[PDB]
Amino acid sequence: NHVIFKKISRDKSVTIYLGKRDYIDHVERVEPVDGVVLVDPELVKGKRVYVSLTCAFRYGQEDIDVMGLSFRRDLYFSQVQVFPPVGASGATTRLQESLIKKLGANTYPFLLTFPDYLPCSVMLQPAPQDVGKSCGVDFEIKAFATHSTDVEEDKIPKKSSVRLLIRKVQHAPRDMGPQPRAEASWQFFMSDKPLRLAVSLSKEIYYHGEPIPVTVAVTNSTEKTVKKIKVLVEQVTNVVLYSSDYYIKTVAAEEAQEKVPPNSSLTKTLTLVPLLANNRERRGIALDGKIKHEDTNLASSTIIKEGIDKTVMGILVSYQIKVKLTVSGELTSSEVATEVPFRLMHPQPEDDENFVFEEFARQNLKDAGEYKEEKTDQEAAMD
Amino acid sequence: NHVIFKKISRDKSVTIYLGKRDYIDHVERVEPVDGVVLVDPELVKGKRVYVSLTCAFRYGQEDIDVMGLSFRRDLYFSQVQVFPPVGASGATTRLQESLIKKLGANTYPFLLTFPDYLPCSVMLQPAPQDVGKSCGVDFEIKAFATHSTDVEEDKIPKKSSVRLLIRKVQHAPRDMGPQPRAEASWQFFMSDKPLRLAVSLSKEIYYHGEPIPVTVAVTNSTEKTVKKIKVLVEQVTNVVLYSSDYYIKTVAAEEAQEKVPPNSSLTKTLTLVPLLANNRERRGIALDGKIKHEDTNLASSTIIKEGIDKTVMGILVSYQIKVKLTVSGLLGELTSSEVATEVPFRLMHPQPEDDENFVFEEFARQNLK
Amino acid sequence: PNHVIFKKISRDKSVTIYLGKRDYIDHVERVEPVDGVVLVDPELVKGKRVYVSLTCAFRYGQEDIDVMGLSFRRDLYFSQVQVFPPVGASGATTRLQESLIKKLGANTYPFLLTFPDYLPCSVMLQPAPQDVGKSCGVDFEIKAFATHSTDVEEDKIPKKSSVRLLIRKVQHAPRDMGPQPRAEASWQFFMSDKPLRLAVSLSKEIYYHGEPIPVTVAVTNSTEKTVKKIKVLVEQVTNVVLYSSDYYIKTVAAEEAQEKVPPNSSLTKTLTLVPLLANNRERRGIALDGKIKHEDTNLASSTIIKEGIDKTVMGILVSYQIKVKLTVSGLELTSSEVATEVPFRLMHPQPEDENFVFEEFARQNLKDAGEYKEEKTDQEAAM
Amino acid sequence: NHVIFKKISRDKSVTIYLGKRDYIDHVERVEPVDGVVLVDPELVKGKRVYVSLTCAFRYGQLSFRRDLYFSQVQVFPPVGASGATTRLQESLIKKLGANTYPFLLTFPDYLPCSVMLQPAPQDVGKSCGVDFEIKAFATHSTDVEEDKIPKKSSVRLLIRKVQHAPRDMGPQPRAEASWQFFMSDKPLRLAVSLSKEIYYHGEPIPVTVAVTNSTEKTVKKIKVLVEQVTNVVLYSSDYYIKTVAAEEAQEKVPPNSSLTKTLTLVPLLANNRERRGIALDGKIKHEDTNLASSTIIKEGIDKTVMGILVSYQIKVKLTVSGLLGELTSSEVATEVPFRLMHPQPEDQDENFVFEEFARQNL
Repeated sequence: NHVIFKKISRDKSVTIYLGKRDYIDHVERVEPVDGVVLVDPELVKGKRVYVSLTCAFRYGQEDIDVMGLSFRRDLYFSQVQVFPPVGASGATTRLQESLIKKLGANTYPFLLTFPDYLPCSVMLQPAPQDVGKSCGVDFEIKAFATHSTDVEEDKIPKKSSVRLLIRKVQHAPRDMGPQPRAEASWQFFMSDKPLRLAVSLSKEIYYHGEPIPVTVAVTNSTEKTVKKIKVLVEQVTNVVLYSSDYYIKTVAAEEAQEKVPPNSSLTKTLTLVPLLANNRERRGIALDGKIKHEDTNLASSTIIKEGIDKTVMGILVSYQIKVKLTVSGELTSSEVATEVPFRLMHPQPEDDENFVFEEFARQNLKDAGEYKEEKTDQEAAMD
Repeated sequence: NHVIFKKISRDKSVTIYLGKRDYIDHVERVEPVDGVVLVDPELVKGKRVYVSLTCAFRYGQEDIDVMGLSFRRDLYFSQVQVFPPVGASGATTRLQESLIKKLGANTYPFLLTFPDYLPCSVMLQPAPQDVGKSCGVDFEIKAFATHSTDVEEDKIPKKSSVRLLIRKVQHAPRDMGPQPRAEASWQFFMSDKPLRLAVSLSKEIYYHGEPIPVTVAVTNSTEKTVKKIKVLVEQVTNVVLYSSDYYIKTVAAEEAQEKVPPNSSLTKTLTLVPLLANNRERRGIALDGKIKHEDTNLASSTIIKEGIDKTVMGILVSYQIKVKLTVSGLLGELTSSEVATEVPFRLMHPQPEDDENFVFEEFARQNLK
Repeated sequence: PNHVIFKKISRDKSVTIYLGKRDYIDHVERVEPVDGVVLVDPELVKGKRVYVSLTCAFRYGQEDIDVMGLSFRRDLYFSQVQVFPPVGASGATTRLQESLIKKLGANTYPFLLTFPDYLPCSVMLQPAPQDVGKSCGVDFEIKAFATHSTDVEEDKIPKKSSVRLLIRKVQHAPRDMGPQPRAEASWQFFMSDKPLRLAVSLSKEIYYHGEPIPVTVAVTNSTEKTVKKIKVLVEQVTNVVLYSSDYYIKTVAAEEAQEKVPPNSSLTKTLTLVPLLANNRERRGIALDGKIKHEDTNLASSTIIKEGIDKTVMGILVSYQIKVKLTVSGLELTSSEVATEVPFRLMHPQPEDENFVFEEFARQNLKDAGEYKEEKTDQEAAM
Repeated sequence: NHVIFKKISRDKSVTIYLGKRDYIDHVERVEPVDGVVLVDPELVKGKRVYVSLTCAFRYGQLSFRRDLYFSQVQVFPPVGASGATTRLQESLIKKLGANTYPFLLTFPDYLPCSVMLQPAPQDVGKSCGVDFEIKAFATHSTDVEEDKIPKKSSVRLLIRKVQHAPRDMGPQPRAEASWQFFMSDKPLRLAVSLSKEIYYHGEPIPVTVAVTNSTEKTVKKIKVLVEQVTNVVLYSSDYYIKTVAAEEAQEKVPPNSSLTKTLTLVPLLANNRERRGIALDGKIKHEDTNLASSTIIKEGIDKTVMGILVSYQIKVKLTVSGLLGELTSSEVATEVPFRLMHPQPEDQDENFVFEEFARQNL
């Protein structure tokens, strides 16, 4: 059976049906949003129904007696008319054809395509120790009814509308070349004797939930002892619209038992799996969704297209392996550190249906840690 | 002259006298309810007379005491005995002492205090297009007689009782929050330029009937014209017991005559006065009383005390200034959203200040005309 | 008739530097090179090398009491020639060098350091109390210094054997510009659907420091409202574009008429403004071409970005605009203010198309500079 | 036993006794000078004996003197009660007998602490200092036209006013610096922290250094100095910056790597063979002489009446491969201020041992 996600307008006049909550960006192209709108023909007499796709970067959170301060930048806007029908969305998909057969004669198709110049779903709420405000890139599918005179007077009533926050999720391209090992080495001279650190990953692209085998090779020709080896996956977040906020957070860690004594060498392989489920604390890190939602993951690596200014991605997300070595003194000791970049995203994608309808409303997590509840949807009693 | 509000029981046995219909909550403290009960000593022979103060949230019906009411939650209950006389039977307040002198020997004082954890008078009856039901927080002063039977069942006849629906009205505290200020900017799709809106209010607390000067600064760096600047006072109502009803309603609105052309800025002050008398439709909005009553106003902002669960307020009322900008060729072309920002403020009654001659009057509130 | 030559001696008297000017002209097409000489005491430079460097650097940050120390430096250009022993590093001579060598004798060696085309001009500011942002600037340092055999190897080039001059790179207009359009704009402010028309026009686009700017203002009032007040300002806009995105906008000239434009009437008025540092006691919070304490210091010229140069390597962007504010009567205990900008450029005039007097390279202090934070004392102390 | 410092006038008529050579300034207040004067009653018949406290700045071998404070009390003939203020005075009067008179001279809050320097050969600038003189002297009159102050009837002690720490200290010193070298896309980042804002003379200073080298160049050397900065602010604007401690890390920082390291420095006069050209709290020849403590300027007091400003800073210098001569002619360095002073102070008839005031030579 195919799970179809539905949401009804407060006034029951407009219901939107979608095939998925999450649309795949696989670099080469992005999955379009094909769905249908069921109208109550009594409540849309003399009305037009449209569906818009909006991608917007936003910045700012409501604080108690702190100056209200928000920024919004629309990165994409598109709109088709769905009722009365005029085939604005062009030729149909199989999904639309089947949904129209299953739902009956008041069901009209819409298709909204994504262009190639957009980021994927990225948002964060700051942790207490972070300066910077809540920011994110939202993707809104909105079905709404207008009257003759309603667009003229900036009154498109909220009770006749229904908005879905879909995710644009980063998957790896269906064709990519075979994978170079991601490796580097450093020589740290200490009294002109080298401490050599090599760090090697099996490959450059890992999938969310995939173990990352980090091989660490310490050749210690110095008089000093490596007392401690820490290996982290760090997420680096650069906000590149409105405010140049910087976050760097550990999303996986192993701190080895190993010492490397003078005039000796040690090779060690640690497996790390960078996962949002690794910390109770879901604030201060780039997510692909809300802290409170169960289906929310770490944000994928930003993929900037040739000729696209990085600033229109809104939030840059990158991942790195950090290796920190604690080297003995005496009476106090030094730490050297190095990074190896890698990219984290979802796997390569794949190549008359029976339908089960379900609320487009993501399940909450039992335990999300501390978060700030955002502004409640203002689609309440407004007349 | 001091106006004293009286109501007599159907059976004439019990009369309650109150100094006011409305008791002041000024955050720091709440005015107690000091009054007296006049008994007919013939009709209360062998009887006990009490006065109760009840605060209750109700949902589904207009009063707390209605047949098959969907939901009642008691927020506070207190009761004192007035007859037979308790101890000294002496007055606590000057008002009681004077009323007892004016009314004679069958007059007994009562004092019922309010605690600090209660909401103020809030109720709404829905408008036709609203889905939720009537709900409210009522404050009942009830004087009633009990008597014994031979079968060991005490009786509280309705004919020996008298109930007054008093208001608990929110007056301002000693202090207020910082000057409310909001800054919002939008970059439209295919624009390189921001539309900037700054909003400030003169202060954080306004009084019912007080003009709110909303100062608006539009910096329009875009190619587009701001065709309209609308300033609203929105009342936000959250029912937080029984049913999660949500109302946002315009209780005042002003449309600037000025447009803001491309590559220009406009600073302007619009004055709004959120008032129940402004709104033909008195349903679908949080009031401090019944629609039919003349003395009824907009509900004051809820003030939640530290450590008190918001749910025992029953109905949360807040106010905000909404400034909405209509931008030429935007809606339908480059967005399907509003261009708007909100600034919270609080609306309540003024701060309070720091042998009398009596005129008696039926407690019943005057109807509107 | 005399040429004034600027000299400075090293603390140890081993090296003296002579320059033709304190200020070198950027006229967009080309930049005046720095031609001077170094007089050495041949006793004190026995077995030594003497070099002269030209450094252009953007710097950010000021010394604050109990506030975390936080500095950024970016070198935008570095060049160095050897001046002693002579090797003709600076190439063939100028007339000035030849004459100075004749006047000063046999221990006098020439240097020539050229400027490239991709640099900003002298721009710096110290913030005013109400400004957030720290001290920042673009400095041009000419430094003559002596090294021993082993001195560059060990990062010890002794300060007592060195001498640094902070020269200015001053923006002049180019010699042969095409004829100039008027800088003009007009706005229609609808008020109850009746137009208030404001036209603002300058005689040309480029004005010289000290040149009167004739601002013509034309108010056509077809509204029911009265223009109560007209303010005309020259505003300096400063954008820091390295390290921190600081923003300054300051009035550097102003005329406010009380004289009114009633309903159904129109008024043209021509005001002269002269944007000058001399207009305010307060020299902080504005882009200068030099230190607050120095008398020869002026307002910074308009930044001139060359095609294909990233604006960020200019360090501090300085622009000028005419601001017109109209106070328009309302319905009322207050009225509305509309404001508009017309950009123009401010720089020094086009350039023109010996007997020597020596003088300390040390700019004269101003009698009254207002409040400033004195910078860290020059580092020419007993080391 | 309590060591009491004494000095007798040439003519043996006046002996001054002090509890200490060094009086504590702990910012909140300054220890008063409580002592006694023993007179030979035969040699002071018809005479008056006074004790003065003088603070003066001097410059030259005298090129310039500026008096910063003067106070004087009468000790003989006895003033009023003639009773002790302090337990020390009361006990000294009991131990020394009936010709012993107490004096108390207070310090105000607006004075510097003991600071002086003699220049090194490489320095221009002359000897200068702030001296504190306790002087007991006799006046007398053989003739109505004048009183006379014979030098043979006087005795002067050069006391130190030593800076001890207050109740509080500033926030943890931290500096961050970054450099983009000409033609490098990539920053060299240096973070420096100290454990705290006030260190005591002889106390190890742990300087934590974090070098983030995102450049293609190697940091070949990390040098950490304690620099003493001296500004003479009366008569002549002499400026001294001198290294009073230095430590060179063994570690290089290669391209595209970071190193966090703590170097421990102890700024001490005993580190420097050369004791000239640096602000001391006393004479070079004296054993008890230390580095001058940080000047502490009080709100509302003009820094010029401190005479000599002394400050301390940590300098961290990074030597970068293929830089000096090729891409810069400048040093790569940052500074972190801190304050250096003596520890916070603490809060049956005592047993006394008398000793010549004169400080022991090295």
